[PDB]
Amino acid sequence: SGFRKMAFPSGKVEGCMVQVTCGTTTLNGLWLDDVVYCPRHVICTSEDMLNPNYEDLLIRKSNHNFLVQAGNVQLRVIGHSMQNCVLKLKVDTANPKTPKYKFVRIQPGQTFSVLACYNGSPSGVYQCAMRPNFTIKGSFLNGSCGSVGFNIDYDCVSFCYMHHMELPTGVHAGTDLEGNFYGPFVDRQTAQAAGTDTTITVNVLAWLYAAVINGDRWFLNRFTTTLNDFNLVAMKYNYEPLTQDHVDILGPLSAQTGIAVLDMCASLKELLQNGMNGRTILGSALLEDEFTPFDVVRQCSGVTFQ
Amino acid sequence: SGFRKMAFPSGKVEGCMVQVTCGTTTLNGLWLDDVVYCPRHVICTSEDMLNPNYEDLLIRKSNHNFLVQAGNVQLRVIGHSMQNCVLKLKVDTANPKTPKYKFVRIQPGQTFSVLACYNGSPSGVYQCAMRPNFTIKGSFLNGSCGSVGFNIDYDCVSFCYMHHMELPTGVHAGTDLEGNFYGPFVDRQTAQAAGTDTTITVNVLAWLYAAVINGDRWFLNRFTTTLNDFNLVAMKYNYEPLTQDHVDILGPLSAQTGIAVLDMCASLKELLQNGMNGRTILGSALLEDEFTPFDVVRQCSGVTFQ
Ligand SMILES: *C(=N)[C@H](C[C@@H]1CCNC1=O)NC(=O)[C@H](CC1CCCCC1)NC(=O)[C@@H](NC(=O)C(F)(F)F)[C@@H](C)OC(C)(C)C
Ligand SMILES: *C(=N)[C@H](C[C@@H]1CCNC1=O)NC(=O)[C@H](CC1CCCCC1)NC(=O)[C@@H](NC(=O)C(F)(F)F)[C@@H](C)OC(C)(C)C
Repeated sequence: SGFRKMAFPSGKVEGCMVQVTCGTTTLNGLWLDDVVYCPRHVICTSEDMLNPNYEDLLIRKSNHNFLVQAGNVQLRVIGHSMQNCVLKLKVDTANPKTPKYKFVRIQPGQTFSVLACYNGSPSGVYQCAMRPNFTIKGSFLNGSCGSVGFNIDYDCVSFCYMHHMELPTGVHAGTDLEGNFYGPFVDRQTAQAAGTDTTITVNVLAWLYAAVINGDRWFLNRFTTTLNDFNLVAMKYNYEPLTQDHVDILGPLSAQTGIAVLDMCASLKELLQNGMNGRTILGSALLEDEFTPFDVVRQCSGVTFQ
Repeated sequence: SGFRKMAFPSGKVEGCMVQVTCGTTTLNGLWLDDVVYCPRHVICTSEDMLNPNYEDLLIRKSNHNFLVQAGNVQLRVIGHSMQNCVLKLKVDTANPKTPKYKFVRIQPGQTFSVLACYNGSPSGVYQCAMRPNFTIKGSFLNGSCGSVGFNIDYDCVSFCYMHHMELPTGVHAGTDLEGNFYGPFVDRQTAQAAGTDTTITVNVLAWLYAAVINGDRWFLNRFTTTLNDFNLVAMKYNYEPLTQDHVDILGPLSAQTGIAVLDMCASLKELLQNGMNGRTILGSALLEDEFTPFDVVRQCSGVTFQ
């Protein structure tokens, strides 16, 4: 019993974190086999930030311009390449602590775990969602760039995020591990805003199922509703539409609790309409949307990793 | 910017987790040097749970009754000992992934990180506080016993918690790593309840400082109040008294924000009196108390580990 924003154990990822230094700019890199991934804006200078041309910036670099620490050990870069917005620095040493790993590009709504790092040294680990506006409500200070987000699946680290920038609204923007930004953001210091965010409806539903699994049951009703009619209420309250594919993902949870999916939809409808009346679901006074149906099942059933 | 329930990276602790099996009972153990710590109720049987006498239960065991997996590798117990409520199983192999480590017994109010484990395999990592009633609002399923809680301080893992049991109210009880329960709980399957909990006042204050550091500032006032008068309002709302020693710990934060400690006390007083008016502090619709002043400074300043 109990329900926490639970992050994957971060050991597999801690042993891949390294410092990368070009000129006056120090940020984090990720070390897999004999390659170090980091945000390409490490090659920028204080005056190269307004509209940087990374292609000319990078033709002008030689390998020894890249200082890479793995701890107190000094790695040697033997070649560099740019893939979208990430630097791939081929180094002479293969990381022996490389886990089995994949690069995945995740859909808005999925969650991942973030290992926040500074100078190649992990600081902390927390759980994030990729918001519908392809930003993340993260916790990131100066020098946090290059920290990654990831999921673990038995033994494989699916890296899904690298951190690049903080937006004026305080949310965060970055890329998959092939350097494509999530969302329409660019690695330029120009005006960019986050864009209207919505609530991840299917996750709110999965969290309400977690509640039923953990003993809260006050928010239910004998009402039901159609999918069409549910979406009409959702969009008013700035929720994402719920698809039939969402309903199907929420199947196992529906069946474990005996609450039909369109029934939990009627519960949420009433919750959005009437509020929580100053009660709390799972110790939360807000409808929580950063838990996927996978997450709920991982936590309320007890899935491990090797 | 941003503020998350941030757990310490758990790599150092993942490499200490092991499975421990006596008879029909499998639970987690912690492996430091050549010793495996686990809850002593692993030697219990289904009928030995009402008022177990662990001394007679343990004189009757021989070493080979203890099956210890470190992964797919099978450890050999060469001796056993009971220290309070924990088994110390001396094994023939020293754990090579033993970090520098301390056992500390923490005061209510401190927080730690929990690595939830099943069959010796870590499942997830989240951040807990030791509540004033010496329970923890954790997330724990069957077989989670032996999972530890811990803090990291540069390179040293200060283990502070082992998990033993879930209480009827769904909160969790366990011990320090020398086997003394936090609180008045015993490892017996008899009636025990959690006891009235209070809110960790100094932490609520430190979180409000985190808010000021991260841009929220709506909850302040030109009011001030005396310590005496603040405690009078606190105890009404079931908050802990705030001591002068609390005020001093909150010094660095006071000085980083220029909000006198007794001024943030006047802010909280008004917040407890008038509510939040359906606003949110740091994305939270509740006064959050599971962040120590240390935590806020770690996260809003960026402290790392090696
Ligand atoms: C990298 N380590 C760092 C991480 C930032 C710093 C504080 N919190 C973070 O998440 N990233 C940057 O500082 C980054 C610099 C880089 C320069 C070349 C172009 C690509 C980005 N920039 C930012 O995060 C800034 N934001 C923007 O410029 C944006 F366009 F609005 F996104 C950031 C410094 O600006 C404020 C002050 C946070 C609004
Ligand atoms: C150990 N792996 C396990 C972890 C529990 C199971 C589910 N969530 C957890 O945190 N611990 C126990 O099941 C433990 C068994 C042990 C037996 C000998 C005496 C010491 C404890 N017992 C409990 O957590 C039970 N609680 C109690 O008996 C208590 F006295 F109220 F604390 C638990 C199984 O009881 C309910 C059903 C959770 C109320």
